[PDB]
Amino acid sequence: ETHINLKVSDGSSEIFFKIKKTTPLRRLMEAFAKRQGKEMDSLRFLYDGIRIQADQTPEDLDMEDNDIIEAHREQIGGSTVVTTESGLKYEDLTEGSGAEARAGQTVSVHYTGWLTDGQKFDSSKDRNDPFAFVLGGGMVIKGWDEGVQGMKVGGVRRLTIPPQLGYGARGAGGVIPPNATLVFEVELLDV
Ligand SMILES: COc1cc(CCCOC(=O)[C@@H]2CCCCN2S(=O)(=O)Cc2ccccc2)cc(OC)c1OC
Ligand SMILES: [Ca+2]
Repeated sequence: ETHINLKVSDGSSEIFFKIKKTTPLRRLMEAFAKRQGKEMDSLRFLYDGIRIQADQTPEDLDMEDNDIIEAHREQIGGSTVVTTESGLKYEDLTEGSGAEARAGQTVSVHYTGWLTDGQKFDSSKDRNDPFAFVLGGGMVIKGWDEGVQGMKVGGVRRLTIPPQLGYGARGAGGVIPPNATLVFEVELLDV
C-alpha cells in the first residue's frame, strides 16, 4: 500500500484526502486551507493531539488508512467562547480598537454565514457590499441583535446562534432548514 486516505475535520466540514505515504503533509494542509479560503498558517492541524508540521509525511507519523486530522483556527493569544443566558455563544477572533457598537445605533458589518455542517449560505463579501442595520431594532435575527453588541470597530466576532435566536422551526430562504444552529463571522466596519 503506497497511498492512504485521511479525513480532515474542522468540527464542521469533513474532507477526505488520498495521499502517497511519502508525500509531505503540506500538500494536504494547503489543499484543506485553499477550500476554506484561508492560508495554511492561519490553521493548526493535529494528529493524535500533536500538531502536524508541514514537512512531516504520513510515513513519518505512522498514519494509517482512515486516520483523522483535526483542523483548529490559529488563535495565538488563546480565545474564550462566551455563552450568555439566552444560549447565544460568541468568540472574539480579533478585538476591535475603535468605537463600541451599542443598542440603538446603526452599524455596518461584513459577514459570512454557515450551517453547522460547514455549508456557506451567505456572505456580504460575495456582493462586495457591507451590511448596515439598527442594532437591537428587530430587523435581523435575535442572535445578531444580541451578539453584535459590544463589538468594537475593527473587531471580528464568531457567533454560534441556536435556532430560537435564528430562524426557529421554519428556517429561511430555501436554504436554512428548520431548527438550524447558525455560525457567522462578523466584522464590524463602522458605528
Ligand atoms: C425569514 O425570517 C426572518 C427574516 C428576516 C430578514 C433578515 C434576515 O437576515 C438576518 O437576519 C441574518 C443576519 C444579518 C445578515 C443576513 N442574515 S442571513 O441569515 O444571512 C439572511 C439569509 C441569507 C440567505 C439565505 C437565508 C438567510 C428577519 C427576521 O427577523 C426579524 C426573520 O424572522 C426570524
Ligand atoms: Ca450595503
